[PDB]
Amino acid sequence: SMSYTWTGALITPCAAEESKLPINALSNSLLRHHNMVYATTSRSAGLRQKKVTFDRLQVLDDHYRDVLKEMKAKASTVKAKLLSVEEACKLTPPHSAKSKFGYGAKDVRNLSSKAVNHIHSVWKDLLEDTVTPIDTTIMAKNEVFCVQRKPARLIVFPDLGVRVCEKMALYDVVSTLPQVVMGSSYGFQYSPGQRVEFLVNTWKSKKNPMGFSYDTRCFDSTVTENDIRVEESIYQCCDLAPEARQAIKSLTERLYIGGPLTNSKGQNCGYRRCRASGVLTTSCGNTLTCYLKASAACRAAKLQDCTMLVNGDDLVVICESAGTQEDAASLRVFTEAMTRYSAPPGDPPQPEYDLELITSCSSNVSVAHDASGKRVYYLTRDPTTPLARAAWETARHTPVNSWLGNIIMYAPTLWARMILMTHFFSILLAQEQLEKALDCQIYGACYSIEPLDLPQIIERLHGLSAFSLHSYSPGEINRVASCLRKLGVPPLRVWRHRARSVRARLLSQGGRAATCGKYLFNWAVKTKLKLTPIPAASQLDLSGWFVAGYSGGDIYH
Ligand SMILES: CC(C)CCn1nc(-c2cccs2)c(O)c(C2=Nc3ccc(NS(C)(=O)=O)cc3S(=O)(=O)C2)c1=O
Repeated sequence: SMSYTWTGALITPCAAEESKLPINALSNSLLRHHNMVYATTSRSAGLRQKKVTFDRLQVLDDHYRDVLKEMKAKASTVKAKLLSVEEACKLTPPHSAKSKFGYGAKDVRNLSSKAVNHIHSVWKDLLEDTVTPIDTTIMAKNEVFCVQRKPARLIVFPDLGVRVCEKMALYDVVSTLPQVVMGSSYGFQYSPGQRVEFLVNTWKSKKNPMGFSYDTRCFDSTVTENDIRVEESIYQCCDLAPEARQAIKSLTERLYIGGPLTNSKGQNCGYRRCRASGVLTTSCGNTLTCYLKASAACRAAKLQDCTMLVNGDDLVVICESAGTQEDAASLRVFTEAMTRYSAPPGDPPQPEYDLELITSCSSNVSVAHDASGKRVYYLTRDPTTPLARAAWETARHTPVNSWLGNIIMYAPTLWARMILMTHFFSILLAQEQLEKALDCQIYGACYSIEPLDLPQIIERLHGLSAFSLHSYSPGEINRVASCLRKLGVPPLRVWRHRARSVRARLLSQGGRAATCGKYLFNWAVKTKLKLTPIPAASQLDLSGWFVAGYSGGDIYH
């Protein structure tokens, strides 16, 4: 069937859109080439519509149904609970889009009677009606990149009340079931370092290792009614409250399977028969579906000891090599299977034999050295997009502070330490806004984070090593430095110089500022300080940062 049918009505915005990098007095200090940097808008929504709209066909064999039976058996060991309206309301982002029924996210958060009462009506409706399609808004995402122009991605989401209801029915399922079903293959269970460890450990268990990333062209659009019903049969495997079963069944039929699409103007834009990107089950659905199709495809392609690491639609396999051109033969059969399963590639998958050159989740393992000289593996990425977005955030205040999220996730990296930390802490200093908590997203979930906690956060996630990394890899150094020349970013010599200022200004304030100055910037000096554990690190509750993924899932921790 066709992933989308369109009526001709446009995908429209709520307000005016900037595609051109906003410029303030702080811009040139970071990036000179403003022409590179752009944001996607509703303007290109037609281009995307062209791309995401295709016919799907599926060829399900025994490998598929065999993998499915295993997955279901594991799933049948999960007991999951209903969240109450109260609990579900507290998982709603303060800034989450308001309801069509006369209330917003903050009404839902402090549990106002208008909000709670409607949500009950929605729930009652879900239990009693299992046929009537649920309305969705379709929108074009505004996202910031560097010239490589990508069209805007699309986002499809149900009304606020339905979203609270999703949490009640499924939050606990989508949080706990993926790890039970897929074990070590589930990626959102890992911090950046734990992901690096699982990869390296897994790479090191192959006699002759081969790995590849599989890029599915428009994953959401490949996902069929079958897949979406297949994944519900997995959900229903759990021990569930009877109202959870009904609600999960109703939500699958009325929402997840598909339904009518409506623009911000209230115009009928058509109909979706594929995965919605703005529902609770998106990340978990994509994860289960990708792991199902991919595990089966390795039985097809007859891959030797195939190990997977799945995060939604992002797939990486590591297996035994059958020789360089037998692998090339192996992957084409894999792709053939994946393609039969309704999941063809965007780019053909190339086999790698250098772990440090496998790109999965936009990232790759690299290597550097700690204080002792000891080789330490860490996760890194191409800083192009991070710095393009940091440029936008230099001039605009936005819902998601990508720089803060990037510093957290990529603290051990050259570019994050030298540029991201140096630029943004300087800005917080200048405004004396070091103490203001900032929203940022990790695995799709929203978090309020105070920048002064960064040292404590970084020690816990990465270890004291991250404050001491040096002698980075030559290909890593080359990539950063080349990205810099491309974006017109100052050379790392200037950043080293700026950082000495920032450190000094931070040390002078004392308190947590000195702590930030001490650990985050010890790299800046030649006469270096000896770094010891911080007391506060034990007191932070990070248990929940890397359990599950919730892209488009309206989650706030
Ligand atoms: C271990 C990690 C460092 C690897 C890179 N990384 N980084 C982040 C960051 C959060 C904040 C700054 S970077 C991050 O939020 C993600 C995420 N990756 C994917 C990938 C693939 C998907 N696929 S989907 C849309 O669910 O079908 C979803 C996500 S996410 O949950 O939105 C977050 C990520 O993969």
